[PDB]
Amino acid sequence: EKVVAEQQADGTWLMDGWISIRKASNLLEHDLVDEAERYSTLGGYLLWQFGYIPAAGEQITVDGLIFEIVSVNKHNIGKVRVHRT
Amino acid sequence: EKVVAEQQADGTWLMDGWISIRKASNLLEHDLVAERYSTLGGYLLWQFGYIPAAGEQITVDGLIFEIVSVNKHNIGKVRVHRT
Repeated sequence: EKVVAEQQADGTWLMDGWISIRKASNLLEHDLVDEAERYSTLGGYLLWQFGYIPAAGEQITVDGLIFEIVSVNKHNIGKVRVHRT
Repeated sequence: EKVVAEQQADGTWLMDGWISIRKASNLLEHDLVAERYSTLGGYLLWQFGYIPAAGEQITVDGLIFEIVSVNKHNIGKVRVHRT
């Protein structure tokens, strides 16, 4: 009954950390999926990218996508902003 | 200065999550050597597949890793023993 992913008019996405990495990849039109299945959700993917629990504002750029941490909770990354470039 | 790894007489290790996976691998005599510059805390995040809670454990390759604490930035202290 709740929102996992939303896209603004300007094309930016706000996505929940528990979205599957395949769904994130599909929506962002970029294959983020690990061959060896080390991560399964967008939050898991980012935790793997950082190798620690990031703060708000930290970002990773992957193949021209910027992933900005918006919130983090006790069990996963929370809200992630994603935009190109 | 601050202690990154401690062993007890019964063979169990208490390690900081920031400890390198290289050092952990060496101390535990187990090839966890993860992406190699990885840390123990980073390794355990992807083993669990979420940020775990105090008292959770996971068994990987004949080693039991128990989360003792977790802070804002990484897994805090980890307790490791065999089998």
